[PDB]
Amino acid sequence: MKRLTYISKFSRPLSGDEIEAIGRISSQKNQQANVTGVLLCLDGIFFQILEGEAEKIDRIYERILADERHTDILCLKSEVEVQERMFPDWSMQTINLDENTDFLIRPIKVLLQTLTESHRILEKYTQPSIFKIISQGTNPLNIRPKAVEKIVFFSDIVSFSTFAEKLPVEEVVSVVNSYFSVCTAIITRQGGEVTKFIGDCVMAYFDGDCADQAIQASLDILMELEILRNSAPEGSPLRVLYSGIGLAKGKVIEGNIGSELKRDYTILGDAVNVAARLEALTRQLSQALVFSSEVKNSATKSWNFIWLTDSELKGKSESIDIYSIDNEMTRKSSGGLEIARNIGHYLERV
Amino acid sequence: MKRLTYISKFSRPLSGDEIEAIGRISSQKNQQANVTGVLLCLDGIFFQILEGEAEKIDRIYERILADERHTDILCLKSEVEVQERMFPDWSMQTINLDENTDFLIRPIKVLLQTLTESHRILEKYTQPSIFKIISQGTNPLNIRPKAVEKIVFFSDIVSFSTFAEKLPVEEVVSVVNSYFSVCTAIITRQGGEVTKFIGDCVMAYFDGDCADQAIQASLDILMELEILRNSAPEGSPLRVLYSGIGLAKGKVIEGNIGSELKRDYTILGDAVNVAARLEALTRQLSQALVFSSEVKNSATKSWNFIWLTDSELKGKSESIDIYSIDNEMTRKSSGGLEIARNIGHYLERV
Ligand SMILES: Cc1cc2nc3c(=O)[nH]c(=O)nc-3n(C[C@H](O)[C@H](O)[C@H](O)COP(=O)(O)O)c2cc1C
Ligand SMILES: Cc1cc2nc3c(=O)[nH]c(=O)nc-3n(C[C@H](O)[C@H](O)[C@H](O)COP(=O)(O)O)c2cc1C
Repeated sequence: MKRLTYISKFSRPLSGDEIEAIGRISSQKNQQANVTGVLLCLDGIFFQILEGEAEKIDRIYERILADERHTDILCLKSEVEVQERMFPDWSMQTINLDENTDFLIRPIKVLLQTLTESHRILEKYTQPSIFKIISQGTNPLNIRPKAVEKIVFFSDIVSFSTFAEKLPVEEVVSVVNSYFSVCTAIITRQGGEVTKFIGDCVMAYFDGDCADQAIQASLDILMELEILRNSAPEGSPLRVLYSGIGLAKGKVIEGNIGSELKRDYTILGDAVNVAARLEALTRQLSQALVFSSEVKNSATKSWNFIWLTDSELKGKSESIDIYSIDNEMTRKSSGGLEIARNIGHYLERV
Repeated sequence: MKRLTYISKFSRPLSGDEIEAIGRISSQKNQQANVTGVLLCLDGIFFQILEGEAEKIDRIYERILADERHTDILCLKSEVEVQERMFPDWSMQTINLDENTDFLIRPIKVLLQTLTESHRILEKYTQPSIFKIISQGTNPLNIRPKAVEKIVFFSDIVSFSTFAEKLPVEEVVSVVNSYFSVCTAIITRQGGEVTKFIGDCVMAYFDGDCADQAIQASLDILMELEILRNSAPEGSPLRVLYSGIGLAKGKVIEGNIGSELKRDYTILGDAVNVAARLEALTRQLSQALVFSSEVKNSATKSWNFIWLTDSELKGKSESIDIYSIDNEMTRKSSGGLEIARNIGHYLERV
């Protein structure tokens, strides 16, 4: 069996009437599916626990997920090896704690609410990989480190120091956050994971066999930034926001890395260094996207690869052959590196 | 008034008897101080809410903090402008939910527990700065970005690539985590903040007027690693664990930086780049600790500064004068960079 626990926020106000109706109808379909559980509500927050066959639960939650009456849906716990149910008598019991006024339920009310709003704060500071792991039914703290092949992605803002010199601090942060939101959205939809931000740089990774997705994500980021630049208001700093991107492939260690009190679930490896160093060369090479021979050969799609150079760095005392893709978008983005060499004037008249 | 909410874990088993005794005696002192609230317990977890004068509350919580019967104490919320109390009739009401068996309290029990263990997971993945901010009575998500002077700290493991090449993945992660735990402990006690790990590198910062603390932290890290090396088992990879450290000083932006769904509270600025580039030069300069002219002059203590070189990088088209400190510990640590050039043999026979 599978028991699932999630929380969510009302998309819009709901009345006790509407709440019960959701419950009453939940209880119905749940009876029909031998799934049981409890649904609570407290000041515009839903808490629900469901249990039943993995097959069934997954489909219910697929509908619950697509329901527009709540949002910010977060699975706190997925137990995918349950052999006994916790709420056998309740197909779907509803407990509206707002309406409740009981002696002991009152202090617990103020507790749940404080606990929930604190959890919601921590969520905003938490790697996306962690919640994914949790929803796969795994406690991320118990994952042991492993060697794995990854494609590593590194990208940063071209001439970022000029932004930081010229703009008000609120503007600088707005620009970086816009950049990060664009990269993160595209990378995530393409099956990758954004694992760290450092300065104005994004570090991300894809499964080792997913070079075509790494490359497509990268091209989509360039395309999206192009839309963002040419759609931005007159005088906006966004009109001169350009990216450089570097991709590398290698065996890295994945796992919980950090101090006692603070860890990240992330990767450690030479491919990370190589990706970052490739990305640094975007300027010298006048190419907005640059990647290693290994990424190129590992890709299966018929991209228009162009060989750029043979270069060195580090370490293994070896020269690495460096590629890009030749198309209208990469040419426009690569011309963008030139444009971004002199944006100080533009930026200081905002 | 000030209302405080925290959670904590039993250090060791406590009985309902012991729990009530804590309550009964809490209620007493709380009556004597016009402070009110509620204390709940549920499967080895304490939840407490206290309210009263900031003066009083802070001292109670100072004792609660120093009490060995619970641990992992975490303030979820501090409201430092309260004008009305939530539990006027209760100097300290105790609600043992373990003992409770009420109809509605049961599903709420399983909820609190799930919510709490999920929060505890997120805590391990959360920057230390966030909890500090929360305990200062501030929602970190509402902090606006600001320009501030900081001393930036950057450090990494010397010849880390050799560790990763030669050791089992569990060993590699153990070594990095030991390193990170040493740096984090010392930096935090010296008033600094560890804000990011990237690869085997630590990035941290101190208030702009705290150069002497940045420098002392750095020297303490070197000393601690020396203890760690010479105390390590025979054949241990820890025996050849050495660090390089770079410090820079500058105006940076502090604030919430990231994508929509994932941000860090951290800093953005040229001083970050300079610190990282100084640290990279530790190898070339054969000095384990290197810092900028600005850090040197900003320090007030009578350190034994040694001038090292005049070097360049980036950007502002300027040469920066680079310093270290000459004493037995930095000499031993700097010889350590040489030792660490050839640890492949040692490491592969573990
Ligand atoms: C808080 C909340 C809890 C819900 N719980 C359930 C549930 O337990 N089971 C269920 O089938 N639908 C539940 N739903 C609603 C589903 O998203 C969806 O409306 C319904 O299951 C689909 O019905 P259909 O057969 O018309 O597609 C819930 C909705 C909300 C807002
Ligand atoms: C869960 C828990 C809750 C506590 N709550 C209070 C409290 O509300 N007020 C208080 O004075 N001490 C509280 N204490 C205990 C204090 O840490 C400490 O034992 C006591 O306040 C100091 O008493 P003293 O005057 O002998 O130093 C609590 C301890 C625990 C474990």
